[PDB]
Parts: sequence; structure tokens; C-alpha cells
Amino acid sequence: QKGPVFLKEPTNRIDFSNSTGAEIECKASGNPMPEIIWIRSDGTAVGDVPGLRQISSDGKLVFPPFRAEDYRQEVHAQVYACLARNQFGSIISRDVHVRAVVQQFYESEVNNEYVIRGNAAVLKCSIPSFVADFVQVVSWQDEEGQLYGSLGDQQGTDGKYLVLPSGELHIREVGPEDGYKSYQCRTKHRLTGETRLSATKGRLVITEPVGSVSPQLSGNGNQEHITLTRVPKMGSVTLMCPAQAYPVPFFRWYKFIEGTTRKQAVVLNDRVKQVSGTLIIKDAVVEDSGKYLCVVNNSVGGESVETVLTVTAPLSAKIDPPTQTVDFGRPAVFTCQYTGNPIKTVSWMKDGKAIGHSEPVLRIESVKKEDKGMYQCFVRNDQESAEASAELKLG
Amino acid sequence: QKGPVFLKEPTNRIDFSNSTGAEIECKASGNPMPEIIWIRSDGTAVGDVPGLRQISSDGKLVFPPFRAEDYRQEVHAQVYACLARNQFGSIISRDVHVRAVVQQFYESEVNNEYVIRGNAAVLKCSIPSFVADFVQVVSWQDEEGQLYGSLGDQQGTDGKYLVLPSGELHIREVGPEDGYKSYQCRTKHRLTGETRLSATKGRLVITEPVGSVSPQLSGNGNQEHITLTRVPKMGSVTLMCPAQAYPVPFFRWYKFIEGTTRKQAVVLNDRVKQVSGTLIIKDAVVEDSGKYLCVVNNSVGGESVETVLTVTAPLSAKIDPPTQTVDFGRPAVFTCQYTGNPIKTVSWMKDGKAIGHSEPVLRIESVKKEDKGMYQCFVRNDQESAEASAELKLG
Ligand SMILES: *[C@@H]1O[C@H](CO)[C@@H](O[C@@H]2O[C@H](CO)[C@@H](O[C@@H]3O[C@H](CO)[C@@H](O)[C@H](O)[C@@H]3O)[C@H](O)[C@H]2NC(C)=O)[C@H](O)[C@H]1NC(C)=O
Ligand SMILES: *[C@@H]1O[C@H](CO)[C@@H](O[C@@H]2O[C@H](CO)[C@@H](O[C@@H]3O[C@H](CO)[C@@H](O)[C@H](O)[C@@H]3O)[C@H](O)[C@H]2NC(C)=O)[C@H](O)[C@H]1NC(C)=O
Ligand SMILES: *[C@@H]1O[C@H](CO)[C@@H](O[C@@H]2O[C@H](CO)[C@@H](O[C@@H]3O[C@H](CO)[C@@H](O)[C@H](O)[C@@H]3O)[C@H](O)[C@H]2NC(C)=O)[C@H](O)[C@H]1NC(C)=O
Ligand SMILES: *[C@@H]1O[C@H](CO)[C@@H](O[C@@H]2O[C@H](CO)[C@@H](O)[C@H](O)[C@H]2NC(C)=O)[C@H](O)[C@H]1NC(C)=O
Repeated sequence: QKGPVFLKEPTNRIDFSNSTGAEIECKASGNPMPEIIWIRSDGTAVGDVPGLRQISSDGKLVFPPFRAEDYRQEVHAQVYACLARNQFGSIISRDVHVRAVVQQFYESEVNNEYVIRGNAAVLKCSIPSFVADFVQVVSWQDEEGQLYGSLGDQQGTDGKYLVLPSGELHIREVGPEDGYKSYQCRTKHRLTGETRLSATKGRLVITEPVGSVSPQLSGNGNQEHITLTRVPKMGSVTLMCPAQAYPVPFFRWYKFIEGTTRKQAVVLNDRVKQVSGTLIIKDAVVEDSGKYLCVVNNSVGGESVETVLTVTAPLSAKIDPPTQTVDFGRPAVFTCQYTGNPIKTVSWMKDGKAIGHSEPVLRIESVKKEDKGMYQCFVRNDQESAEASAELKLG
Repeated sequence: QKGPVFLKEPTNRIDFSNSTGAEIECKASGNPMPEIIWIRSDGTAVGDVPGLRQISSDGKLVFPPFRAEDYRQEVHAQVYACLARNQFGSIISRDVHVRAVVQQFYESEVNNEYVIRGNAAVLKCSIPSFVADFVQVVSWQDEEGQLYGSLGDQQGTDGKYLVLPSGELHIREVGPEDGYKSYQCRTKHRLTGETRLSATKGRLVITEPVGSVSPQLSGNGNQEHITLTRVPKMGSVTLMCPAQAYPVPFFRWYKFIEGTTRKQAVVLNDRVKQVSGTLIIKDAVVEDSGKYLCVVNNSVGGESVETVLTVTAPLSAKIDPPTQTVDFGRPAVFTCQYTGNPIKTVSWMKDGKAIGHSEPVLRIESVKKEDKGMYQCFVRNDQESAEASAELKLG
């Protein structure tokens, strides 16, 4: 009477510690009941490998916790998928990327940054890159023990000290006296739940402006940088415009637009704050996207720096009509609507096996016997993916 | 009988210390002898400020040495120009940027680097951004002083340790024994000729791989990194990308051809060498420009980071005919021929005064009274500019 459809799809990304283990649910409905088959990135199918992979009731695939000696790449680093099929057809769920991370020691360091008196200084906590995605900066702590980043999910921007949403610590108006203060960043492993203070203690090395200098970027000997950053909706972006000069310069921010060589000034309102040489955007919407330009000027000259912004939006899919009934030889239309950002590509599948059709909507001239089954619109960007399905019957 | 011309013109950038002082000289020929004035590109002419500037016996501009206190911004950091004048017309030299920097104290540091065993590690000597224009890495060395290598002195690419043109220290396939050793850099301020050792010592902190890891960037996110570099012709550039993973990934360097995104593989000849994940080009040329790419695939997955190179050639220009003799009413013009790279803009001037024409041909539909005089074609870009002079005479 009805084909298979996923009631609950597995999530895009599952990251878990060897100590933690993991569980992934897949359930689809229809009649007569669909099977539930776990499938690898390519094809074939999923077996149980005791102590590592098991399938429980409800059709849930579980990875129990394991000791480091038992780690296997083809198991733990693999990208999986769920398959549900009945007599009417088959449907594959969205791609499920599984990465297990065996618990290991690591140390976080806050290195010093060099700055001229006044202006603004910014200190970053240096986190090993390979662990970088599993660890986030929570707060910062000075010699007297003050927590600058520990209050609220949003920080007051009008004070001397501000902990940026990027985890980085921003300081307005560096004085000669504050150089005697040292700071430590606290990090927390999202899986283990362990918190640890930074190993080394960072400090500000302050150079006295005994002579004037143009704006100087972080690069050396003709080195510029274009930082392309992405942040999800409702989150908070931070745009960096690192510089040092004397006399202390002023930072004017601008925004390019689609296919333009020009720009316009940026709105400074309560939604989007600016602080010194750094711009913060709270409650990021999708329209905050597009090429941004920071320009630093003073009496002796000026320079600009480019940073581009793309706001991630959750992908989705809907096929219409969900269930279609068409005669023999008569065409039928499946249009796939979707919501999200960005979208790199869109695929199509018939009964679990993929077609080469790259367009959002697809057509069929004359309905034949082979044209009955389950179809799916696969929309995937580089970082994610999502899908829906539809049924077609003959009459 | 003849108009003004420069047989000697200053170089664009002149940098010097408070103790060193500096001189810049122009000279002019023609007939009768054109008078030589030193005028700010700001539009005003400068005279003799005692001890902080003056003019010597012949035509030249000299900045004497001075103690730190006597530093004045309006003199020591300024754009200047050289101007020749006679009854025929006027001409100006290229914009000369004079930058004086008083001797002061600074320190460099070598921060620790985090690396997965088997991967190549790159240690950086961190120097203040504002002294970056001057100081450059000379050599590295052991805890006891043993040199790992000296920058700019000869080479070889196949050894464990190699110091790159950028000044960084590269280590191939880091291992357990390396963790016990310290890496320590010496730098040289080229204006003061003084070399000092970094205040701190960097140490390699090695993590032992257990589970597999996709290729990881130096950024966490959400912030990948573009790098815009560039280098002088027949210099030595260095490309880069900071991949950290297990198992050790392989690096295939490609190059975006002109225009469209079509990729092309990079050749490794006796000149161009690739060690681990870092490409090098010795004796660079302008044709080496264009967007580059290094794709790092791994057993688990793959990722790509981009860099765009531009190699500069010295700027010059020549205007023909050197001197036109135009009859009354006939269109007569100078075309601007030149060589160099890059060129962002080109402008013109009528006997010292700016018009605002753009493309390098000036054509007027016919001559008049005022048209008689001097003309110049000024090619300009970020780092420098050059010029040429020409005349017409009504008849
Ligand atoms: C996930 O993997 C980690 C590996 O880092 C497991 O933690 C490790 O557990 C072993 C025990 O099997 C610890 O080794 C022990 O160390 C003590 C000295 O502290 C020694 O006396 C014992 O004989 C034994 O060798 C190891 O230190 C520990 N490492 C860390 C970083 O915690 C963890 O148990 C695994 N999760 C599981 C099995 O659920
Ligand atoms: C603040 O400083 C920036 C320097 O980064 C200034 O931007 C620069 O402005 C100059 C003119 O003021 C531009 O020069 C012009 O360029 C066009 C080509 O686009 C050329 O045809 C003109 O003849 C002229 O030379 C320069 O391109 C521009 N550079 C950048 C990177 O923006 C900015 O104007 C300064 N703002 C203020 C208010 O002074
Ligand atoms: C350019 O500026 C520098 C820095 O201001 C000048 O060098 C400095 O000279 C002073 C001497 O007036 C040095 O101070 C000290 O002198 C006492 C003796 O009274 C001595 O015991 C100390 O050991 C120290 O030398 C200062 O160290 C020195 N600093 C540097 C960086 O060189 C320099 O003289 C100026 N150039 C000219 C041409 O005057
Ligand atoms: C190396 O890594 C890349 C990822 O950057 C793999 O996938 C390519 O990804 C781009 C999108 O950035 C696609 O346009 C390409 O079509 C992908 N490659 C292919 C072959 O389809 C790439 O496949 C990896 N290569 C190897 C040999 O593993």
C-alpha cells in the first residue's frame, strides 16, 4: 500500500572517544515493514564484529567503548549509511561519517604577541591542530584569577577585556603596566569532559613608540592573508583585522557585494558590534555572507585586509508529490524543494542505486514498468548532507 | 633649445637608522639648465630644517644622523619628489618613500610546535610585526650552538633539516628522539647590522599516533586559510601547507592555469623541488604566477589549501617620440611603452600638473596655445613606481 520513508535519519557527524562509545539510530516506516540494513560508504553491507560493532533492537547500530589496542580504521574511521527497503523499493539514508578518537594526552599553550603601547592586543591559545576540533576554549584567567570569559553566552564589549566567541582574548588599550600580567586559557574536551589549564603562561611584550610606523600586518616580507570563515545561523562570527602602528590608527569596516569591485560602509547597530580593530556579528543570519574589507589608516599611511564570510544553514529536502500515481506512457514530475546553505551539488537515486542526473528537478517522458520504485533527492555540501524520498506507482 | 630630463633618479624606498642617516640624490639636464627643487608629493616644497635635513654642495637631499629625541614624523617619514623646471615646462621624479627608524630594543621568540609522529614539522621564529620589514632570519642552531643550517647560504633539499628561504626550519618525518632537542634561531636587523639570539627556545612536542586522523589544517574551523605571497624576480620563493595526520599523507602540488579552474600538475625539475608537503621555487620568474594548490589526500580522507603567487619585475618606462615637433592643428601624441611587473595603474601629467587620463595613450583632437609643454607617463603599483619624460613644440 505504501513505500518506505525514514522517520528518523542518523546524524551527519558522530565523534566519540574510545572510552565513550557511540550509538546511531535508524528507523523507517511503510507497509509491509521495511528491513533495516546498515551499509558502508561504498556498498556491500555491515557485519557485526564483536567488541567493536553490534546491532541492537529498534535497528540501532552501536559502537561499544574499546581499549586503544583494539582500534581499527576500517571500523572506527568509516563513513556509514542506513538502508530501508520493502517489495516496493529501497532507500538509502544520508551519509553518516563516524570518527572515533582514542583518548590521548595533549597540552594547550598561549604564546606571546608583540604590540606597541596603546592600540589593541589579541592573545590566542595555541591548540594542537589535530585535536583542534575536539577542544574549545571556555575562559581566560589572569594572575589574580579573574575570569573574563566565564559569564554569559554573550560578553560585554565596552570593557577593557573581552573574550571573543572564537575563544580568543581581545584587549583594548594596552598600557605599559598590564605587561606584568600573565594569562592562561582553559580548554575542555567535548568528549572526555576533561578540563585543563594552558601549559605556558602568555604575556604582552610592549614596545614603546619612540618612532612612528605605518600599519603593519602579521605577515612578513610581502605576506598578506585572506581568511575565509564560516559559521552557522544564530551563532556569532568574529572578523579579525590584526595590525600594529603608531600613532594608534582607526579601523573602518566595509562590505563588498555580489560581482562588484566596490563596497559600502557597515551598519554598527546593537545586533552587530564593532570593537577597535575587530568586528563581531551576533545572531548571524544568512545575509551576513559576502566579502568583507577592513581598512586601517593613520597619518603615515594605511593598508587593507580581506576576509570573506559564508553562513552555514541546515540542509533539507522535500520531494513533491510524495506519492504519485500515473498511467502508462504518461509523464510524471518529481520536483525536489530544499532549504539550506551552501549547496555544492545535488544527486538522484532510484531504488537505492544512483542516477547521473545533476538537476534539482527531473522528468520522465513515458512511464514504463521499470519506472515504479523509491526515488530520492540527495543534496550535499562539502561539510554536510541531507535527503528525502518519494514513491511512484502505475495505473 | 631642450626640455628638462632626469639622468639620475632616486630609488623608491630608502630606509635607515637614527645613527646611520641617509641621502637621496636626483639630477637634471636640458637647456638652459633646469632648476632642481625638492617637493613633497603632498604638493608643498621643503626647505632646510637644521640638522634634521639639508642640501649638500651639489644637488642632493641628505638626512643627517640624530639622537632618538630629535625624531620628527613630518620629516623622517614622508613621501618626497624631485622636480626639474625651465621655460619649456616641468617634470617630476618617481615618488620616493623615506622611512627612518630609530634604534631600539626588540626580542624574537621560537614557539613550540605540535606534530604527529612521522609528519614533517615546521618551526617558526616569531618576530614583532612592525620590525618584520627589517629583521630576517640568519641561522638556526642547537642547544649547544650546533647549526642546523644557515639561511641563504648554499643548500640541499634531501637532508633531514633544511632552512627555507622564508627563514623557517623544516624537519622531515619527526620522531621520538627529536623531542629532547631544542631549536633556536638568530636574527639580524639589516639597518643596524646587529644580530641577537631569541629570548626563548622552541621544543618539539611529539604525540604518538594510535587511531587514524583525516588531514588537519593549522586553523580550527571555520577559518581555513588563503595566503597571498610574492617575491622579487630571480629571488627564491617558498610555498606551503600545514597538513598534520595519520597515516602520513602525500602532497601533490597542482597549479590553476590562467582564467578557468582547469588544474595542472606541477613539475619537479633540478630547480623546483618538493620536500614533504612544502614546495620551493629557486630563481623565480613572472610566469610562475597564478593561483596554486596543494591537495593533501590521506587513507582516511583529503583536503586542499590554496596560495596565489605573483613575482615582481622592476618598473621602468619610456615615452616616444622623445620630442615631437607638431605643426599647427595636427594631432600629435606620445604612446607609453614600458617593461616591468605588476602594473595596477598608469597616469599622466602636463608639465608637472596632473590631468587624470588613464590608458597609456593621450590623444587630443588638435593642438592649441596651452598644449605646448612637458609630458610624463607614471607607472605605479603597491611597492614602487617609475617614469619617463617628453616634449612637444608648436611650429
Ligand atoms: C581509551 O583509551 C585510553 C588510552 O589513552 C585508555 O586510558 C588508558 O588506560 C590504560 C589502562 O589500560 C592506562 O595505562 C595504565 O597506566 C598506569 C599508570 O598510570 C599503569 O600503572 C597501568 O599498568 C596501565 O598501564 C593509561 O594510562 C590510560 N591513558 C589515558 C590517557 O587515560 C582508556 O581506558 C580507554 N577507554 C576505555 C578502555 O574505555
Ligand atoms: C585609507 O587608506 C587606504 C589605503 O589602503 C586608502 O585606499 C586607497 O585610496 C587611494 C586613494 O585615496 C586609492 O588610489 C587610487 O586608486 C585608483 C585605482 O583603484 C587609481 O586609479 C587612483 O588614481 C588612485 O591612485 C587606492 O587604490 C586605495 N587602496 C585601497 C587598498 O583601498 C583609502 O583611500 C584611505 N581612506 C581615506 C579616507 O583616506
Ligand atoms: C639612536 O638611539 C639610540 C637609542 O636611544 C642611541 O643609543 C643609546 O645611547 C645611550 C647613550 O646615551 C645608551 O645608554 C646607556 O649609556 C650609559 C652611559 O651613560 C651606559 O652605561 C649604558 O650601558 C647605555 O649604553 C643606550 O644603551 C643606547 N641604546 C642603543 C639601542 O644603542 C644612539 O646613540 C642614537 N644615535 C645617535 C647617533 O645618537
Ligand atoms: C583528494 O581529496 C579531494 C578533496 O579535496 C577528493 O575529492 C575531490 O573533491 C572536489 C571538491 O573539492 C571534487 O570536485 C572532486 O571531484 C573530488 N575528486 C574526485 C576524484 O572526484 C579527491 O577525490 C581526493 N583524491 C584522491 C586520489 O584520493
